[PDB]
Amino acid sequence: PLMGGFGLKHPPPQILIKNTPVPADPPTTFSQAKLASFITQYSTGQVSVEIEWELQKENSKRWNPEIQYTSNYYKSTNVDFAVNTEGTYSEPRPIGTRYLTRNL
Amino acid sequence: GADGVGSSSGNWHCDSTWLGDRVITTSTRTWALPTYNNHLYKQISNGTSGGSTNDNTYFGYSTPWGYFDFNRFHCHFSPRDWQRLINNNWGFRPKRLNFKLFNIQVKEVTQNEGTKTIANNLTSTIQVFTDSEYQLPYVLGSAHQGCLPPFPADVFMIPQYGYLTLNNGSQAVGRSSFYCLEYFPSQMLRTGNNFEFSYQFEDVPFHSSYAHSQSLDRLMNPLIDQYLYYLSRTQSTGGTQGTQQLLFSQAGPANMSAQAKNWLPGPCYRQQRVSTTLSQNNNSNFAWTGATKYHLNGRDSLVNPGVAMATHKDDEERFFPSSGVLMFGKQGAGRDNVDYSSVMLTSEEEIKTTNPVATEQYGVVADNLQQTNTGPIVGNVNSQGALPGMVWQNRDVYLQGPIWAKIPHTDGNFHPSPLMGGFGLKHPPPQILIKNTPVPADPPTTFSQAKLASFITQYSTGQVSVEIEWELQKENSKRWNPEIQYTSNYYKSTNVDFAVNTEGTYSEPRPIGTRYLTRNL
Amino acid sequence: YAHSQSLDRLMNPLIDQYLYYLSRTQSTGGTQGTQQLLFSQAGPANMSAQAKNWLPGPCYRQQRVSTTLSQNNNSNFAWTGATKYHLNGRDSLVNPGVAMATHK
Repeated sequence: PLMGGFGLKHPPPQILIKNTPVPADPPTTFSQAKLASFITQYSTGQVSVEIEWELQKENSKRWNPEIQYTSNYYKSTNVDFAVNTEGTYSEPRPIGTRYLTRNL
Repeated sequence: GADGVGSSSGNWHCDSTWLGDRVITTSTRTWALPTYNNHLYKQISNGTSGGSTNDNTYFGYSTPWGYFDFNRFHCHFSPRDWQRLINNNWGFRPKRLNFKLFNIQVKEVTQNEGTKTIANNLTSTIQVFTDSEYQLPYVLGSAHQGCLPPFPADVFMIPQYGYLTLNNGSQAVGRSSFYCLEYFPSQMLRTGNNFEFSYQFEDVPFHSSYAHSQSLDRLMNPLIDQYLYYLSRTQSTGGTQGTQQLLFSQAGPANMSAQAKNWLPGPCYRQQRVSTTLSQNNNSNFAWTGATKYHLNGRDSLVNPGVAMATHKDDEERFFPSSGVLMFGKQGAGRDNVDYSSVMLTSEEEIKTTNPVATEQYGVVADNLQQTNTGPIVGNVNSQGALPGMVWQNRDVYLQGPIWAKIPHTDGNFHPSPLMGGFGLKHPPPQILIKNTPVPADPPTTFSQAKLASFITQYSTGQVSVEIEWELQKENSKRWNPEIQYTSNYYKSTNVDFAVNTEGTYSEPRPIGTRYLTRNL
Repeated sequence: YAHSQSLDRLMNPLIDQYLYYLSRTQSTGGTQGTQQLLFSQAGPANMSAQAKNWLPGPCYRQQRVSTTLSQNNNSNFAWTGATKYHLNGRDSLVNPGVAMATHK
C-alpha cells in the first residue's frame, strides 16, 4: 500500500452487523405496502480480537549503541500517551517503526 | 429442547447454490402478524341488492387466521440468479422444499391517552399448522397480493385468510360448507420454539423455456417437392369458356401453402383486439361489454387471461388482446382506474410459431354445400376446440408470475396447467396457517354465561425461511450463431434497474420472460 | 360428491390480486368521449374480472323445456328442434348428451 502496511490478496474478511428490524404494530386490515414503522432500537456488546505476530530477531554486531525510541526525561505538564485532566486520552506524536540499524 | 429465550432458534439463510444441474435457492424475510377480526369468524357476502350485479354475488367467511404466501417466483430468485436460469437452461421444475419459522417474538400494545406504547409478552403463543390432507379450501394460486416481498430487506404483513362458498344470490344453499380452523391439529409456539417441515413435489413435467426456431407450417424441405397432389384449379383456364375441369398439381418450393402437413396449430379461443395507440381504438366502452366471457350458473365471468395464445402477429407490436395477457403494475402504481403508463404488459411473441394469434381467426371452413347453381361459402371458426394432431405451448412464466396452482380434484380434466402459467399440481404444497393465541383481558368476578368479549391488543413478529431444490434440463444445442440472451442495458440510466431508488423503494422495471434459448421443433 | 365451491369462486374474498385487467376503454366523466386505456385490479368488489386458472367443462347445447305447459311453445319441436349429430346420412338424436347441469 501507499499508506504503508501489508498488501494482501486475501485480507481478513470484514464483519458486518445489523439490528434485526422490529416492526411496530401493523393495522388490522391487510395492506399491500411494506411496513414503514419500526421500534427505535440499538444494541451494545463486547468485542475481542487477538493477533499472533511473528518477529525477526535483531542480530547485529554494531559496537556503539543504537538509536532507541524513549520518552522524554524532562518534566512535563502531564504524561504523554495518557489521560489528561478531563479524561481525554491523547497521543502527542506519531511513532515511526525504524530505529535499529542494518548493514545495507 | 435447549433453546429458551436467551438463545436464538435459527440463522439467516438467503443464498442460491448452483450444484451441477440441481439449483438450491433459499430465502428469508421478516414477518409481522396483526390480530384479525378481533378473534372472530364472520359471514361475509355481497348481494346484488346493492349496486352489485348478479356476477359479483359471493358468500363466504373471513377467519382470524392468516397464511404465508411464497407462491411467486420473485420470492425465490434474485434477478441475477434468475438470469443464470433463463440464459443457460431449457427447462426447470421444483423437487422438494423446506420451510422454517424461528426467532418468534410476541408483543402487546396499550393505548393510554395519546401514548402508544409497546412491550414484550413472554408467555403468549402463536398457533401454526399446515394442511397436509388438503382438507381446506386451497386459496393459493389466484395470485393474491402479500407474497414475500422481492427485496429481502422488506418486512411484510401476513394476509388474512378467508374463503368463498356456494351461493344463490347473497344467501346460501344446503351444500354451503363451513370450516372452523381451530378444529385441526395445530402446534402452539413459544418464543423459544421453531417450526419446520419438509415437502416433496410430485412428478411434474419440465417447464419449457425456449422458442421454437421453426414455425409449425415450415417443417418442410425447401428444395424438394412432394409426391402428394392437391387440387390446384377447378376451372379450365386460358379459354373464353369457363368450363369446369379438375386439375391437380404438386406443392413444391413455389407454393408451400398447399403442402400436406402432419400437425395442427394449438387450440384457439378468440379475444378482442386493442391498440396501445388511442386514436386507433373505437370510441365507446367495449371493455366489459365486448369482452370474451364464459357463462356459468347465470354469472358471466370474464376470461382472464384465457388460453395461451400469441399476443400479436409479425410487424405489429402495438395490438394486444383484451384480456389475453398478464398485466402487472409498475412499482407504486395505483390500485384502480390507473392509466396505461403504470401497468406492464407481458407478451406471447415467443409462441407465435406453434399457437394461433390471439386476436385473429383460427381458421376457415365451408359454410354451405356447393352445387352447379350454388357458389361455395366459407365461414370463420372463431373458437376451435382440440382436435387430434394439435401441438401447442403452455403459457410462459415470468419472474413476477405464480409458480404453481392446485389442480381441482375432479373426474375429468384436459391437460391441466394453469392459465396464469406455472405448474399444475394434484397435491400442491400445503398452506401454512398461523394465528395469535387470543389472550383475554380480566373477566368480571361474578360468573357470566357469555363468552369473553375483551382481549389484549397483540401482534407477533418473527423470521421465516424457505428453500426450494430445483432440477434443470441442461441446454445442449448445435446452433452455430449466438442465441438471444436477456441482458441489462449497456447505456447509462438515471439509476440501476432491479435496485433501490433514492428514497429506498425497490423497483423492477419490466417483466422477465422465461424463453430466450432456441430449440429445433 | 358435490363440490362446495363453484369453479369461479376459488379466490380469496378479502385480498386483492396483483394482476391488472382492462376496466375502461373510454375517458369517463367528461363531455367528450375521448378513448383512453385505464386499468384496475379485481378485488372483492369485482370478482368477475379476476384472473382464473381453469375453465368450465365442455358444452354441447340442448333445447330447453318447461314442465309448465303454458310456458313451452305451441308446436312439435321435440324431434325437429332436437339436438342431433349427423352420421352416414342418418341423423341420430343425442340422448342424453354430455353431462351438463340441468337447470341454473
